[PDB]
Amino acid sequence: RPFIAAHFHGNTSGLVRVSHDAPHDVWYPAPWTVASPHPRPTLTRTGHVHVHHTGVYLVYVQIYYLDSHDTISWVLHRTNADIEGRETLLQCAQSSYSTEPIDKPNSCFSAAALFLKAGDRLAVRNTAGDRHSLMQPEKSFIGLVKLADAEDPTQEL
Amino acid sequence: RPFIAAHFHGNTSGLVRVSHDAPHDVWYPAPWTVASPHPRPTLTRTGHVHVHHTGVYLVYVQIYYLDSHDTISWVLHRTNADIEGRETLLQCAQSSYSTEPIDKPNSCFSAAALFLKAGDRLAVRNTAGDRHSLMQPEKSFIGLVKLADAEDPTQEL
Amino acid sequence: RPFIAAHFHGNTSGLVRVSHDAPHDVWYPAPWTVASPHPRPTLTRTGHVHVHHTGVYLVYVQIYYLDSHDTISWVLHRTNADIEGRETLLQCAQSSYSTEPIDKPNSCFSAAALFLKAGDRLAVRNTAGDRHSLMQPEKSFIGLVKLADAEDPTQEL
Repeated sequence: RPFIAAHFHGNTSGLVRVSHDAPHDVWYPAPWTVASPHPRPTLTRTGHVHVHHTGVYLVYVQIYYLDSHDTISWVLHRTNADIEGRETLLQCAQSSYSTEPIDKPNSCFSAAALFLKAGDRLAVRNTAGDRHSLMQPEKSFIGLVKLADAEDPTQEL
Repeated sequence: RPFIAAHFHGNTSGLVRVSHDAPHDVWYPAPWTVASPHPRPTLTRTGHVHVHHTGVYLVYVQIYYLDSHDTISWVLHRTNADIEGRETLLQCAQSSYSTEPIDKPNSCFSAAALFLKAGDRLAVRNTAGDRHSLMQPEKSFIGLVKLADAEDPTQEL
Repeated sequence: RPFIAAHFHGNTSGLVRVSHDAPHDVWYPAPWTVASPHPRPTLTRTGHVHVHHTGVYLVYVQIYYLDSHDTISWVLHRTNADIEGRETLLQCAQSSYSTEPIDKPNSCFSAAALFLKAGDRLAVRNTAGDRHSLMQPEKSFIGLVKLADAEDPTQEL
């Protein structure tokens, strides 16, 4: 049974400013992913995760913010040659009120079983412009594990 | 190998007020769950997840709050014809102090490998009365994936 | 197929003060883990999870803090006879500013697909001294599920 899976983590080879509408792109495959003998999702030079096999995947994302804004939030965007624009599959948010801009650490994690198609690209974007995150391997990452085969469950109208 | 798994996400077809002790009930199966050819957990009209196969499951829950209370928290309640009342399997909490009631977004995620019996019902309740959450598919959801067969690991005394 | 997996949860048989640099050690296997007929990770008397089989694991941790500090954070430490000191595999953080020390609940969850070797020990430590957490089964836990075989993906230089 092939292990169609990959883990990519932050690697600045760690504070990174992410501009409005830019995807997080300081990802790098973990060693077990680099060494994996299995067909698997891959990482593009733009920071997108490139899915090569259709199925239901467990997808998980963590962004570790070190930021002074009251609200930090990310979205997982899915693109594909067969759809116009982006689809938002997952969202995480953390928020607290402060009167002054104090930098503070907050990791925002989410995960779900998601249907993904061969040819999909996945990117993580912040929902609002200019947030700072720590791109260190234990702090920020995106990974996915194929759980089952599946036909496309949606059709056009 | 059957994929005994399901994902249900928020769908108001998105802000919902959840009354004290009421379960979150604006769930709907994701398309891959609707289309799944496999035996799987199902969703009742009360919002409970109905487990049909005994085993160890990965269970995950996210509630996306948009609320002005200082503390937001949910509990995962397990019921079954063979037990009196509810069992709390999982709990999530987020809290910060503010002097005035400012609405702010906070997603509360948790997951674990849990033993579930055929006939179990699972519901998510807030721990305190009247919190508002965003019931949109990318923001709030509950899913489970059977990982292994298992006999009942507890017995009565 | 063996289910090489275990779940350990907080059990004070629930507020616990964890001293600086001490590992969380009020863990206990969940009933399905106690009853599992499979080879699996085990729990040491020091609170470390003892890995017995090399592979890629889904590892997840939740610490439920009930604490008055502005920042709460934990790290997952990996040790092994073949490495000097500790490796940090995973980190979670939550932070908000308050002018006075008000106790408040915050669960800090993270998970990832991690390469683990037979003989590894895993411990959860707080990053800063003296935080209080609730060691109740639904609130705080550490679990892992082996997903695939894997050779050691790193070599010395």
